[PDB]
Amino acid sequence: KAVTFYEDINYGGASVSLQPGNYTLSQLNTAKIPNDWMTSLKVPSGWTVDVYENDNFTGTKWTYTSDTPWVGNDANDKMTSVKIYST
Ligand SMILES: [Ca+2]
Ligand SMILES: [Ca+2]
Repeated sequence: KAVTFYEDINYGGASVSLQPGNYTLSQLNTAKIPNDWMTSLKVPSGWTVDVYENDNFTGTKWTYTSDTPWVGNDANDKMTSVKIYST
């Protein structure tokens, strides 16, 4: 299992899956995830996803613990860095 980030609302468009870890903007890009692009994501039960508005896990932080068809108006297309936990 893994966290899957999607380009469009309700899990539409391009997608990219990631294992637990702390990913910076550069690392997201390498994994084929553009900046200000994430709109929805699926999260395994028991996992936690901290999406940060700025690089290096700073700026506003939005947390998700279950499938999310829409991250929210403020959080939409703002993920620049992200921490993923299997806890
Ligand atoms: Ca988008
Ligand atoms: Ca941003």
